[PDB]
Amino acid sequence: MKKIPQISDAELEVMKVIWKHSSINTNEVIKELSKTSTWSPKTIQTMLLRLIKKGALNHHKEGRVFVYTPNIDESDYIEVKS
DNA sequence: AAAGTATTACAT
DNA sequence: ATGTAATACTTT
Repeated sequence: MKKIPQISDAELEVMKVIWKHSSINTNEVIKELSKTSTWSPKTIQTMLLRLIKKGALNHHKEGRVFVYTPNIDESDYIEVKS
């Protein structure tokens, strides 16, 4: 069992907010990420979109509005030792 | 239509 | 994967 998405500083930071919530919808994601980190609504989206494109996260259009669901669970950033 | 929340593309 | 941008759908 290894890490699928390549984690970084900005990569992990957003995951934390998604994991804080059960899953997350763009308003909760942006609303949180914008207050915590610099990143504007534009800036925020790459960490979501590219991750999804490469398999880190997965989006789903749920009944009301959409939910971004963590496509990773076992890994959830494998911080290797020096 | 406005405001808010969702969705994907382009450039780096 | 990261930063930045554009556009659509949903609810009000």
